[PDB]
Amino acid sequence: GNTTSSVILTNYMDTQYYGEIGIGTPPQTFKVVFDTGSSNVWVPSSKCSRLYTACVYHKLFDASDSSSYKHNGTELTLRYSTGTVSGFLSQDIITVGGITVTQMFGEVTEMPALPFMLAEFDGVVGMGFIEQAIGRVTPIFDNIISQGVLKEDVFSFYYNRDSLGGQIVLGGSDPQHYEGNFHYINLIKTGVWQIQMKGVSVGSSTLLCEDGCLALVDTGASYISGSTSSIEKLMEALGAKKRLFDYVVKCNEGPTLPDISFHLGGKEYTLTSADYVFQESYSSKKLCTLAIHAMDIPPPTGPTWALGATFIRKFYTEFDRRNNRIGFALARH
Ligand SMILES: O=C(C1=C(c2ccc(CCCOc3cc(F)ccc3Br)cc2)CCNC1)N(Cc1ccccc1Cl)C1CC1
Ligand SMILES: *[C@H]1O[C@H](CO)[C@@H](O)[C@H](O)[C@H]1NC(C)=O
Repeated sequence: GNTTSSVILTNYMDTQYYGEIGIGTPPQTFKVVFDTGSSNVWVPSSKCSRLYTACVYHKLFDASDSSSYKHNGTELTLRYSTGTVSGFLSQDIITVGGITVTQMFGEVTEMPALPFMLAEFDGVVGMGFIEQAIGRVTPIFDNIISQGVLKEDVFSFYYNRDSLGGQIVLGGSDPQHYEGNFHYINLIKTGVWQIQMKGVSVGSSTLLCEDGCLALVDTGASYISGSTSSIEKLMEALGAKKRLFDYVVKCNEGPTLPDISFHLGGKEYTLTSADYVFQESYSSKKLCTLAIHAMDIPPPTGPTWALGATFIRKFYTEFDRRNNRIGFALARH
């Protein structure tokens, strides 16, 4: 085939990037994060009690309004950090840009109020592999590959600062949003969008990951994350102060913070202070949050760093299923 499909994304506060899909006949539309760090499609169910704040303010999929729905009903569960997300399996037609695919997805009937009530999007489209799919449910991109319509079996992400919030392209990349050529790194193994990282540097010197470490390239994560211990070290080197849920610096010190570099494949990928400090002020009397957090990701996938939107904003990213690799290029804004 010779198809590419693009979907325009909205940038909410540099932490959530989401675009529209349609499910059912007629289509019920949902704003969703396209997430390389998971493998299932989830939308809230019309069966979610209105006594869940995580459902009350989002769009709900109603199977009773869709002529193309096919019942399944298998329970599926995710033991998330703040509580259980559970729902049940359903099948319907899903449109993503130009593409229409028959897809099995989860209808959520309960999920914790935090963090999900603070999502400006309604659902999640996992762009990961079947190896990590709850219930081994065939992921959406697997089903699109099977249609044999895509120009290439890749998909690409542009995240803007904050005007276009971002863009996902299915079947290729959009050269309007990057400069030069991609540089590629092979997946450690098929099944996870995760690559080797060869070190993390502050200024000119390698501080961390000296012996090597893992990097999950996670389009659904807001931040760059590392293990509690790695991040403690990094923040020490930055002179950043720990809070209960983030790290901060005195706002005036923000622009003088050193570059942080991630050695991936044959290249160093450098973020300057402007790429990782939320410069909400320049005052010595105010504290500024960093777009780098600690997260201890458990096995099998962790422990690992995760390169989320903080990283992807700077580096346009292509996820290549044909060749089991990830490519980066400098984004154009
Ligand atoms: O944290 C994540 C990430 C992952 C994830 C977390 C939870 C799930 C369970 C399904 C959650 O389903 C929903 C979540 C909503 F916010 C609103 C409606 C629904 Br339905 C699936 C994936 C997997 C790994 N990659 C990031 N979020 C939540 C999130 C991310 C970024 C900002 C806010 C929030 Cl709540 C998913 C990707 C969007
Ligand atoms: C939902 O139901 C079955 C359980 O019997 C499950 O194996 C499968 O993934 C779903 N059905 C189809 C048709 O794929």
